[PDB]
Amino acid sequence: MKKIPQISDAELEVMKVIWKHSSINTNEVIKELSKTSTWSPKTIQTMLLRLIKKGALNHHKEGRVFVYTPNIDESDYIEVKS
Repeated sequence: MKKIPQISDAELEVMKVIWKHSSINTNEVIKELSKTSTWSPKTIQTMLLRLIKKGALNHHKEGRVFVYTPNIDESDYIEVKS
């Protein structure tokens, strides 16, 4: 459910990348993150899942890939007990 993003630097990298885009789709996201930091796709899926679960990133299912719309922007990485 919506929670303030309890973000680790590793997740912050994906936030940072994503915030440069209007949104981004899964393929492009995995590719971009893999290129910038060679983590297993599972890692990316986990990060995405976290951000989705926490209501940090909302997404839209574009048939096969899911497009990520940042729910947070103003609250640029503020870990408060919430």
